[PDB]
Amino acid sequence: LEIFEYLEKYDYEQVVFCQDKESGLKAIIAIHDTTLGPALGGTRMWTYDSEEAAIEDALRLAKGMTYKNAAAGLNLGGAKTVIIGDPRKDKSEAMFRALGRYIQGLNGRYITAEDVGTTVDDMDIIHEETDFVTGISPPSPVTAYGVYRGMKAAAKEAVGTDNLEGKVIAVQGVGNVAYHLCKHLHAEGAKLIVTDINKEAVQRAVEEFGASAVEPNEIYGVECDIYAPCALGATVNDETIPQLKAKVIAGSANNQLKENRHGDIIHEMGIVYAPDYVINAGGVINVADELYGYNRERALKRVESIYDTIAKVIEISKRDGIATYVAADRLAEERIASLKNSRSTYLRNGHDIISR
Amino acid sequence: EIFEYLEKYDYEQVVFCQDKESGLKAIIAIHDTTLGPALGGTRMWTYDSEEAAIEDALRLAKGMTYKNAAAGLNLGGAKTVIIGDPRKDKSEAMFRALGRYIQGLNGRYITAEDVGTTVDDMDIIHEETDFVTGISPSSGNPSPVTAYGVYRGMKAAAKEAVGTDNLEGKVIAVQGVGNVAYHLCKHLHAEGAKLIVTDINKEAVQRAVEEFGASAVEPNEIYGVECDIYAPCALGATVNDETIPQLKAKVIAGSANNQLKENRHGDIIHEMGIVYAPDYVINAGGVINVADELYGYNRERALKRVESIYDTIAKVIEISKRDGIATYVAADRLAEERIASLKNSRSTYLRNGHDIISR
Ligand SMILES: NC(=O)c1ccc[n+]([C@@H]2O[C@H](COP(=O)([O-])OP(=O)(O)OC[C@H]3O[C@@H](n4cnc5c(N)ncnc54)[C@H](O)[C@@H]3O)[C@@H](O)[C@H]2O)c1
Ligand SMILES: NC(=O)c1ccc[n+]([C@@H]2O[C@H](COP(=O)([O-])OP(=O)(O)OC[C@H]3O[C@@H](n4cnc5c(N)ncnc54)[C@H](O)[C@@H]3O)[C@@H](O)[C@H]2O)c1
Repeated sequence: LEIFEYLEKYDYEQVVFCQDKESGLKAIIAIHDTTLGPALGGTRMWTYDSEEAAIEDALRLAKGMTYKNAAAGLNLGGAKTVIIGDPRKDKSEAMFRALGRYIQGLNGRYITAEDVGTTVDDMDIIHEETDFVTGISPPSPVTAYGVYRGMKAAAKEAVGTDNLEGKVIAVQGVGNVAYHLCKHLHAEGAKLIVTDINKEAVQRAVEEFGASAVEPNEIYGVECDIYAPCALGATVNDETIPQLKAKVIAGSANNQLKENRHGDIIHEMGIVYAPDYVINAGGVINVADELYGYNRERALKRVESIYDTIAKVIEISKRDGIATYVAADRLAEERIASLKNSRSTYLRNGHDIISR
Repeated sequence: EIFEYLEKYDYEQVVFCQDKESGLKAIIAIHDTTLGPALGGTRMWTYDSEEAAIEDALRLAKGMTYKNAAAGLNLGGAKTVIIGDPRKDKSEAMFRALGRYIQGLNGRYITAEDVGTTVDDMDIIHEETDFVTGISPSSGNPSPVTAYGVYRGMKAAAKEAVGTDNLEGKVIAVQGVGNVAYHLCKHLHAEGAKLIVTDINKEAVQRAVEEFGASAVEPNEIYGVECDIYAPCALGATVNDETIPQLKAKVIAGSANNQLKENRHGDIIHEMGIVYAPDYVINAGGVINVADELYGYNRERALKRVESIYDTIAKVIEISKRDGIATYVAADRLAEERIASLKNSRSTYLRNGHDIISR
């Protein structure tokens, strides 16, 4: 790969390759931006096609977080750690003890947490070497509650009222998040239509909150007024968009849009898309509140705020006549840049999340 | 395939650093921090391709690990490679940015000058961090020390091949009269030695002929000159299949890096009875100086660790017989043994532990 060219393109800050032989650790800490403060991003551990793909993923996801964290109104930049390995096989104490040290070797530029293929017990070993790590002491139900709120503000644009009574919701997946979402939804007298590749998981959902069950590859064309992807990404492509009955999309899934283009057209069909990385923010917003020093109430109230973040993204989608994801991209950028100026005053006793 | 190369020689980190406003593209390679903070200079050169820049970084860092170890420093191996034309691409912003990234490593990496970086460069880096050495406005020389470093290294080499550590009456082929080579000659001449000097700057040669009553040879010829010691103080890979059979001296000892063009050239020189003072043990003087800058500079103690080079070569010479292996291999093992020996002897717990950073 031609790394530095990619870095100078989106003005990434650092890509930190870490290797301990005794453990066999091969980790890439990508840091895109630290303007708002320490880069927060999880440790992903997956088996990769090739080293080139691992580096690509790292950078992709970090540049991601920069925007999630910005829009969620956190004081944190964008980063993500990718370990190359089979989480089922290649993990050790040494592995996480080593990475921990490398993370303290960055002295607060990077803060990690769990992602795909890392337990808490993992972070707990990392915690032995450093405090630049979160999600160890009291995340799916919060993410889910995050959507519950996000859905309402989305409903209020395309529906006129933030009430969900009479609205039909197609809930794709009954995963850890989706399950907890449903509870909250149908207990406001909306109508739930559920689907999943684990059919027993579906049955729990139909039985508990009176949903209709549908085959995985039907959920799009179901007569429904809102769509909630909580299983798979790139679920909003040329094949599913014309199948779609709903006038509102809002779910937990990442990369809901298969290409940038699909957002642009959905806008012009009158369909109101709550952008992925604004909604699922709930989970991050929680581990983020862990660092300031956890408070259950205040934590949830910044999660509750997702409503208003969507509402503002919705507003700008009209006020500028652009797809909701583009408004969201700009909401973040505007924040990052606005503070960059407003904070460029000197203090010798400066304050950040690390000064807890 | 980076990670494979890293896991091969158990490198620790490769830190890619980029600030767009300055255009900085820097690779801080860190091979080992066993003995403590990795010390290594910032090189700034124009590179064929990004692949070659990463390769260089790793090469040079893995280098320092061993130089620092053998020189008896409490420092690991690192090197920073900026991709750029030092003549064109430099800015305050560039070095202000890199400085921050270096403080972003909080004492794992300590930088200094190398090819394509001024002190004024380090002075801008110093604005952002103290993990940096060779600051002249504040302080080394540092060429004459490197040179004195060789003077001592050459003596122990002479005593092995030639029988006495005196250089009186010995003829010395000094390839290059650079800033180091000159000051080496200064010591040599004033110990009753005889110099055969060569250089692409013919005025630099004239200074040497005039000041040390020295002989001169055309650049191409310095190898086959009838002389007792060969001292490469200009270019590396000067000990290749071309020059080794041309070589009349029984001792090689100079300031130049990568004196051996390939590993094998060391192996054969051993069996010809030529006594090679290995590059990274002899020229250590310069590092050993900026290294003493951090503990807090002390002219006497600084030089006395440089003086020690005599004994480091002598030990490398000893092991070259006691195990029957080329002097560079003995040097590689001298370092390894030290790194590993201390790794054990220091694995006792202290909460109030002491390192060069706790000066
Ligand atoms: N957990 C969080 O905080 C969070 C935040 C960001 C990411 N996400 C996103 O949300 C999901 C993770 O939530 P989770 O951990 O609760 O879910 P999960 O991984 O526990 O469950 C996902 C469900 O998707 C179903 N599924 C897979 N393919 C399907 C298909 N083609 N059609 C229908 N169902 C299918 C599976 O059967 C499974 O039950 C992912 O899409 C992820 O990208 C969640
Ligand atoms: N200065 C130090 O502390 C130090 C320590 C480590 C590295 N070195 C080594 O020393 C070498 C130079 O030391 P310096 O910085 O004192 O020198 P310098 O750069 O000040 O001078 C180099 C000299 O080499 C001569 N030269 C170049 N190519 C030549 C050739 N083909 N034939 C003959 N002469 C030639 C030039 O005319 C010039 O006078 C470097 O190549 C490096 O390997 C020096």
